[PDB]
Amino acid sequence: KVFGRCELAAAMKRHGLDNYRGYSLGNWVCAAKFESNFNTQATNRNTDGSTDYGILQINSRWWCNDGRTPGSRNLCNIPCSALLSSDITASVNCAKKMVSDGNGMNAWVAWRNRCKGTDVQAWIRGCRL
Repeated sequence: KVFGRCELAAAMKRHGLDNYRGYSLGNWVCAAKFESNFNTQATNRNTDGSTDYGILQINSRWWCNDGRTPGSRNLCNIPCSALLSSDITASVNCAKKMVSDGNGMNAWVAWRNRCKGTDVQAWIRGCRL
């Protein structure tokens, strides 16, 4: 499912992401935009053989099991396919663990390079929240 900007913002808020670990909602919407372009079915293979899944592009080496990443840790205890659902609950619950990992949102390369330090408020601008 390809979310619309404001539809995603509202779903993430309902799921408790607004200000989770101090990151405003605009940060999470910006991250999703640049990570998957609001597409829940997005996947990308990395050179180390791992794969990034879903709306927030969560990696198989540490967070989910895809049955094809040797040494994977599966910290969120879910099959990576669950991260591609139209229902973003699993993606959100796993993201809460990642962001709490000590590195904050820097864990997401597109957030660090394209969202960090920018006017993230624009991402929820105009939405009925």
